Amino acid sequence: ALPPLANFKDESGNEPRTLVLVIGESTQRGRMSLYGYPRETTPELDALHKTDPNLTVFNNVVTSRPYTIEILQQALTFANEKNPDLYLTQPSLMNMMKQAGYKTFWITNQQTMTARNTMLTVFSRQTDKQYYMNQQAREYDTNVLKPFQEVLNDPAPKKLIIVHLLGTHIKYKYRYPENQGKFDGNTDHVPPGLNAEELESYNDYDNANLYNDHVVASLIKDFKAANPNGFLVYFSDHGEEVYDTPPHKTQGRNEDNPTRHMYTIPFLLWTSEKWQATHPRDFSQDVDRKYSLAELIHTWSDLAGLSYDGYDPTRSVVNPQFKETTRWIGNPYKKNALIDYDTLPYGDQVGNQ
Ligand code: NA
Repeated sequence: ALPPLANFKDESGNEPRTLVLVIGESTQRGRMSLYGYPRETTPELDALHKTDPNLTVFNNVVTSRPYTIEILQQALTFANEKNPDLYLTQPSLMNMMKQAGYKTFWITNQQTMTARNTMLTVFSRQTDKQYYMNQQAREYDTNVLKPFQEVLNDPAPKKLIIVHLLGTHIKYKYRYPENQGKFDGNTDHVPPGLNAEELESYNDYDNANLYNDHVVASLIKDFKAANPNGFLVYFSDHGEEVYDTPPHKTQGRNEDNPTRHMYTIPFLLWTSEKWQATHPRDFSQDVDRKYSLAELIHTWSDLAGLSYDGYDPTRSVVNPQFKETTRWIGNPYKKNALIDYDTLPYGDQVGNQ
């Protein structure tokens, strides 16, 4: 029902390309070894970072809200903390890619109620083809690998593939097979004072991070094996507090009682050899920019070569005109409840910038 973006231009040429957006779940930045966590929770992404120069790891990206649909309404559209309702009145990322001539796909391991009017159902239905892999629980994110490959074989020249993961969502133990609890009973690098149940939950979160590492690295590896022209962006919708913050008694997500570990997120960009060769771009000076996921659509636009009325290059984290703005958190529907993420304590801790 919304009109297309005005003065729409695509400067990325007309060669076929495949662009991938991997939406993880409840994965914070501070529990991945890729970001300095002393437990080896992400070995495959670490090795990929060591061996592949086209993997760009962003170190200072946070989400704006710690609830899935509440953040995705901002990340996937032009809405943000100051204007949270723009997802109703302006196009989404998927709409934008359709206007650019892409065939769009939604692959998900999250239980979607297709017969019901949920906001996630609407977003996934904004694409040309959907793969609902979890419609009924032990359904692991590797479920997405088979349809992903299938979509890679789809003959459309320009393709957008969205992969929605369960990631490290509660309950953590159910995110990975029972025989893959590498950190079960381990007490190294554990905060003090946990009881048996809290300790088991902590180690469960690290195990879920291990499996999520395997899944994301597998997506990148299979994508690369297709020898594609394009790139893949991986981000988590939000983090998750798992006894990280002193006094180490809190587990979960609470917007009105925020901690940094609820808001820090991984943010990775893998660029294929063909795309890097055809679209030369240096990201090495962008990796430490302080950025909020709420403006993702501009970064994506920048990466896709798209410009239009409403495009803001200064809010793209890969743009030379990038200008840091306040990384707002807090409920945007309460009266003047927005606060600067930087004001939260314990910002000096590893992975908690
Ligand atoms: Na937005």
